[PDB]
Amino acid sequence: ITGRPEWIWLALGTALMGLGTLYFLVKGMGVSDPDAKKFYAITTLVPAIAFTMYLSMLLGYIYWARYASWLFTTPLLLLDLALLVDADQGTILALVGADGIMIGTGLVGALTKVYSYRFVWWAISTAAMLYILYVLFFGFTSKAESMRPEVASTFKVLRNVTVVLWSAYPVVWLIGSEGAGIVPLNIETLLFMVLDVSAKVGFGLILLRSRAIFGE
Ligand SMILES: *C/C=C(C)/C=C/C=C(C)/C=C/C1=C(C)CCCC1(C)C
Ligand SMILES: [Br-]
Ligand SMILES: [Br-]
Ligand SMILES: [K+]
Repeated sequence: ITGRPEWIWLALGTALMGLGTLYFLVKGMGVSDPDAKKFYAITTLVPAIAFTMYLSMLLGYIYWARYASWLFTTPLLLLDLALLVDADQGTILALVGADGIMIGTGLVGALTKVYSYRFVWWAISTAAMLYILYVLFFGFTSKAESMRPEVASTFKVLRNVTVVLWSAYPVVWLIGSEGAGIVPLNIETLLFMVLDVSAKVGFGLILLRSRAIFGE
């Protein structure tokens, strides 16, 4: 069983999410700034949730826990960004709403019994994602630019990383088993794991290493 590629990617994901969680916990100890503490809580929770979900897929070894993890973590990552640019509550609610639709229709597309329809759900989900990225890239950038240089600079990096990583999910899904079935399952699992770790641990490393989280 341990020789199967599928199991290996799940095991590596579990290890990387767990290590990232522990490292963020270590980095956060000592920090007393009220503002920085909020970022540490959110950013530490994200890989912790993914670790539990990745561990679950290992114990179950199934990918239902995948969408469950995305359902919880994507809105948290959005909160992280919203907090950095001090976004309005109305805009935050719209983002979370679109995010729920994105993950939700994504699951419906994975569960659909008939072909052709797989892409209908993928299209609706991708539209939801495009709205989110449009808000992050054009909307949030304006607010960040009117903020402290450290904040404007860090937001732009996180934004660029988020846009690229999130955009890769619909591509992988389409070429994977839920879509056209071009790429084998083990490769698709590898791709999603790499994206998950990069979007959570990588994203968190960039954010938490920055002075932009402090109130100052
Ligand atoms: C930690 C995990 C993250 C940041 C996951 C992000 C996932 C997405 C942006 C997923 C998007 C999808 C679509 C746009 C359409 C097809 C189905 C999904 C759910 C794979
Ligand atoms: Br995840
Ligand atoms: Br806003
Ligand atoms: K401090």
